[PDB]
Amino acid sequence: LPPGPMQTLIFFDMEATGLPFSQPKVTELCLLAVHRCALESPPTVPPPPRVVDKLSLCVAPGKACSPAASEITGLSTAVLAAHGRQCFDDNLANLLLAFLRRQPQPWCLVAHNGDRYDFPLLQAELAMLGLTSALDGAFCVDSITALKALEKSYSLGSIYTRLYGQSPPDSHTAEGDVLALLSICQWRPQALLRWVDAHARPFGTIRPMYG
Amino acid sequence: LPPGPMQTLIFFDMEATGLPFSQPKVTELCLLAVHRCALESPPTVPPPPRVVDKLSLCVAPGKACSPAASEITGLSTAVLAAHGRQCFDDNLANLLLAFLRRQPQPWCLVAHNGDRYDFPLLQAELAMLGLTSALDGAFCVDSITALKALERKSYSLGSIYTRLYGQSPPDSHTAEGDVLALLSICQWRPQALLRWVDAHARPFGTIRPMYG
Ligand SMILES: CC(C)C[C@H](C(=O)NCc1ccc(Cl)c(Cl)c1)N1CC[C@@H](CCc2ccccc2)N2C[C@H](N)C[C@H]2C1=O
Ligand SMILES: CC(C)C[C@H](C(=O)NCc1ccc(Cl)c(Cl)c1)N1CC[C@@H](CCc2ccccc2)N2C[C@H](N)C[C@H]2C1=O
Ligand SMILES: [K+]
Ligand SMILES: [K+]
Repeated sequence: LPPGPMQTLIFFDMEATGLPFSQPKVTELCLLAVHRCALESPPTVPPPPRVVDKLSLCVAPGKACSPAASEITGLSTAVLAAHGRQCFDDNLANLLLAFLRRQPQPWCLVAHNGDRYDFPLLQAELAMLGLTSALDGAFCVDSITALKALEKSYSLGSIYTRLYGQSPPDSHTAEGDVLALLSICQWRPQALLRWVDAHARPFGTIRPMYG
Repeated sequence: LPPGPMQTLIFFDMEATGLPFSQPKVTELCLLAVHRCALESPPTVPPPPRVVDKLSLCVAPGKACSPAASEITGLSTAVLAAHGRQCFDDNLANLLLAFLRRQPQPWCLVAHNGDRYDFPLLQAELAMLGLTSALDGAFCVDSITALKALERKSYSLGSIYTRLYGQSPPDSHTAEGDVLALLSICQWRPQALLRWVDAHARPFGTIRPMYG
């Protein structure tokens, strides 16, 4: 029954129409799959590993983004429609599973403040498609829980500024935040990995944000 | 029968075990889908569009990479195995089609020197899975042919970039670094590039497999 060491860490981030109290919809997602050997056996800001699998997608949310969401993320439902983006459908979930199936198991999703935002919204989106157990293979970790354990604001920018004395590029974009998260997790890569291996939680224990 | 204007330009690049004369196998691929409005209505080097779909994957090739291929791409079959990479299989073909199905049609693949490398290698890999017609719906353009026509001299990705932005592009000879540099080059005269693509896009079914 216990999984043993996580073989892949899938660094994850999403943008939405708003915050959880508004019942948000995904507008953007980024998945960055990194094998555990890139963290246990790595070769001021560490370079990302040469071998990674990346997936960044924009999603039509079916409703307006709050004006706050648009200012911070640079996305709006109207601009997403101008770009011919499709909604969060069966093909999108099939795409996500196909990408994850290319990674050796056990898989662990890693998201900054993932337990309150990215993980329940991903669960809510899948549940709305009648696929409530689609990603139940996966494990998940909140990198805030992880980085507090390894050591005040625990925001992505604050943690980044304290370790590498600079602001990260392309902030508040799903891909930019995933790349910033990776660099933060590469600060003490063996320590971060041991914690993940011991505290990875089954994705099925994540309740959907709504519905 | 006329497809009309291309709605998406999918900037494409691949790394392989070696050059065509060795019957190579894909080791890495990058797809960057840009809606046509990003080039027809844009807002030194131009920034990439805010809204893009990107897929970058590494692939277990089934055989050794040539020492030349490893020196240039930074990839080897042993290192791909240590990172637990899967081969080009049915799941990889469904992943590519699901990614392309998120893009409005007509789709057009854009690869630098694509006719000789990227496009026949992709057809060869799809044919080896018994999926010869999998991407017949798509169109393709070789950006070397497009940029020669736009400038009408070395026409390598590096040389074009240096002639346009007076600097060398970062992460050269990685599928993503090269897709991004090509995107920058195509954003130089985006309206003229888009007008040419619309007039000379060719159906992907006209691309024969490199081998097989
Ligand atoms: C106390 C702060 C520091 C919370 C911070 C935040 O408010 N930042 C500004 C902002 C960004 C985007 C939008 Cl849209 C807005 Cl309005 C405001 N947040 C919430 C937003 C979500 C992104 C949107 C979202 C909402 C619900 C579910 C999934 C995703 N991020 C994802 C990250 N991994 C963890 C979280 C975060 O840091
Ligand atoms: C005459 C020159 C200028 C060709 C140039 C080249 O020799 N560069 C060095 C090199 C890179 C990688 C490897 Cl592996 C080696 Cl050994 C050598 N090439 C071929 C390599 C392929 C990359 C691998 C490949 C091989 C067969 C089919 C698909 C892809 N590229 C992809 C690009 N879109 C167009 C082409 C390119 O410019
Ligand atoms: K974010
Ligand atoms: K290349």
